[PDB]
Amino acid sequence: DRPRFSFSIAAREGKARTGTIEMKRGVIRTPAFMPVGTAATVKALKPETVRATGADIILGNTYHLMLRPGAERIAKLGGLHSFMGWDRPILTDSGGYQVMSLSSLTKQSEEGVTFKSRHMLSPERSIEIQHLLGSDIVMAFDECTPYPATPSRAASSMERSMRWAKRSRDAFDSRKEQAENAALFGIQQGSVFENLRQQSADALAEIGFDGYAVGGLAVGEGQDEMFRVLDFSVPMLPDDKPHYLMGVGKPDDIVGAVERGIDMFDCVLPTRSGRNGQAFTWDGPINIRNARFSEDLKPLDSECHCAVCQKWSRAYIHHLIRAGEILGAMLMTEHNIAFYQQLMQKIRDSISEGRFSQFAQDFRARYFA
Amino acid sequence: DRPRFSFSIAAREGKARTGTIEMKRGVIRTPAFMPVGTAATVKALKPETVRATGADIILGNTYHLMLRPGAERIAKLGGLHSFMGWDRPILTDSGGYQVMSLSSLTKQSEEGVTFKSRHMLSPERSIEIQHLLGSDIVMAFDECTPYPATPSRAASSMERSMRWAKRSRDAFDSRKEQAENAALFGIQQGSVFENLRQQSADALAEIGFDGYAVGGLAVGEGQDEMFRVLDFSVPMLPDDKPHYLMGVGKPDDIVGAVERGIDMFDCVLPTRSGRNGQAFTWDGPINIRNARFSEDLKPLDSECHCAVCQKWSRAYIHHLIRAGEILGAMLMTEHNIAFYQQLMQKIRDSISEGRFSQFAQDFRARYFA
Ligand SMILES: CNc1nc2c(CC[C@H]3O[C@@H](OC)[C@H](OC)[C@@H]3O)c3nc(N)[nH]c(=O)c3cc2[nH]1
Ligand SMILES: CNc1nc2c(CC[C@H]3O[C@@H](OC)[C@H](OC)[C@@H]3O)c3nc(N)[nH]c(=O)c3cc2[nH]1
Ligand SMILES: [Cl-]
Ligand SMILES: [Cl-]
Ligand SMILES: [Zn+2]
Ligand SMILES: [Zn+2]
Repeated sequence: DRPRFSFSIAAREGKARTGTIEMKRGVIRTPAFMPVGTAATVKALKPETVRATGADIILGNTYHLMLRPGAERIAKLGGLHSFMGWDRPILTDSGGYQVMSLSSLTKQSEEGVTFKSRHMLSPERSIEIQHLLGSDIVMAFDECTPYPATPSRAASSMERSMRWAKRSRDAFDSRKEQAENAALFGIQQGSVFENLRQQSADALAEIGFDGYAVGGLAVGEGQDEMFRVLDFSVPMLPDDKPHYLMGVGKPDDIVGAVERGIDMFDCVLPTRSGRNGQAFTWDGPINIRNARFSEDLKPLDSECHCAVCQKWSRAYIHHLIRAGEILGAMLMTEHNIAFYQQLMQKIRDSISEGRFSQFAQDFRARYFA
Repeated sequence: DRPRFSFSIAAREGKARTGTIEMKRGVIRTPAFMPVGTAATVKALKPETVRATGADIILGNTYHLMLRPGAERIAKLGGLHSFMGWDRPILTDSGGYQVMSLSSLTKQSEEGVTFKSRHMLSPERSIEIQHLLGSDIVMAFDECTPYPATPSRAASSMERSMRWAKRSRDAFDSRKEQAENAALFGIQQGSVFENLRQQSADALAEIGFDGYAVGGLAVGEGQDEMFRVLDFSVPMLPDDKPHYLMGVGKPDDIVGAVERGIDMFDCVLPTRSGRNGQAFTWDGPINIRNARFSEDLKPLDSECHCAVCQKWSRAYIHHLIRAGEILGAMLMTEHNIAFYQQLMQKIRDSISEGRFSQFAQDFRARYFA
């Protein structure tokens, strides 16, 4: 039977790695893209469809599920896996992003954050909620530092997050069933500052985690800056554990982040922008609502192996999205998630074969032609 | 290979019949429920899912498709079947209901109806649009008489519909490809008046059609009145051709209509009310949004064989619908359409076995308990 947690690296090329995370509920192939299913659903897809696209793991969110339908309620109903019908690993974010994104609803202190009906999150309560959900990969309760941030404020925020990381570790470890069956990831903060990123990495490594997320990016800094920060930040993390870049991203963001040592990704882009009419293709994104697609009999993408591209035309999907039809959202979402998984597969295969740098070059040349 | 059209009756019980319609694109088991797919989609379902529920045929609509995406456009793209990915029979309504339901947009004359951007429908143009869509069962262009109607106005409307029925027949017959590959149904009108229903039936039988719809019902008259009209109206139609009750209906409406000799049904109830939170069960409809379902682990219906009832709880679907999640619409719709198909299967089997009257009694006793 599978272990609680084992990360193995099978092949490398430069800073890029490919391998597997084995967990009780399944194997996760890395680099991995994790579809976002915040409210106990990957929007517009049955779990079987999410799996058919190639996803090994999906995300839920402590903050949203705490509010609706409720963490205790989900536990009473048998846990998130049973509730939504996904039996493979689930990673749950801790609420630390919402501490920032919904800060106007908040009162913050060293103890935690109260959101206003009032709901409280703290390292202890966040870890408890993730336990009640039956999360496989539990995220430490952090604060995603706003961008831009002054060095003083970035330091204060990071320091608090590191104290919260230790509290998260201790809360997780004290709950035997959780400690024995789930994994815990720490989240590096420090904004765009190398010295703070180093202090954060050192603090997290001293505490010790099963994996390490790069937090505080994909918050408006832009790709050049994000890549600059990754250049120095990822090498600070333990090499032998997974590296998870939270919130990233566009296909080219993912490719460049893998080149910089990232193993795991989540983003709402394929799902949300799919519902909005944006389809990803190897020749770049298209907006299916555009009149130029009204009589286009080609599939969304000419090479894509997904069920949508096997069966339906751009013209039909154009009609559905223009008409506000639910099937339009379903088809766009399935295609985009499948596209993302095919990207990850090509990345994994190219690293395995020692031709990832060539893949990255070819990918960019065509995607941005 | 299958004929253009052949209706065979395999078994009877009282006025009820069960059998098959064979057409080039497939066999339709009768009594049949036909899911409504007005805008080239059965809302929230892939065609494969519609088929998996047991549907043999679906409906499209001349009026809606003429407006968006356009009839000529669909023809250019290869026809409605290819466009939406449903390769089995499709019945298209003619626009005659919209003549009534959207009458404020209209200017009516003996030639046809113009809807106001202006779009025209006439017997000739309606039949042409249905050809462009590649419809298998083409409906005559009629007017659904408003309810209530005075005897004078009901007569005038019916008489015009009968003149339009002859024009529909001639338009269909003059188009060789359509005449050789599709079927044409006439629509009986006459409101709630026996003498007018008789005149209409006689006129339609004289013209001759492949099947006969009972039009002008399910327009607010209520079940007692609808059944009273069916009692005398259905026997007026040719016995050896299918009888199609347009727009019906709730499960008990369907059962009573089959008892009165109806072979085919369409209704938006399972799809539309499903999206609104109403689930059909053998113990009557439930509204899944009700707080009583928030922690109910049972499936929507205790006996239902559908994929939704095999996998997900009332509690989960309650959460999805409350949250406005697309998957909620998908799951409710699949279940309701599957329920309707299971109802039709039970009806067909019970007639075949000579126990339909007992089935109707048992069904009602439990559904209305
Ligand atoms: C978009 N860029 C981005 N996402 C980020 C997320 C996930 C948000 C999470 O919130 C929900 O979406 C709103 C999703 O929850 C499943 C998502 O994974 C982060 N989470 C934490 N805990 N800390 C961070 O520093 C952080 C930074 C991010 N940057
Ligand atoms: C609900 N009761 C009801 N429906 C009816 C329909 C279908 C409406 C059609 O319009 C679209 O839905 C709005 C659907 O189109 C596929 C539906 O089948 C009718 N169609 C014609 N041609 N003539 C009638 O006398 C008539 C009467 C009806 N009573
Ligand atoms: Cl999303
Ligand atoms: Cl509908
Ligand atoms: Zn595709
Ligand atoms: Zn069901």
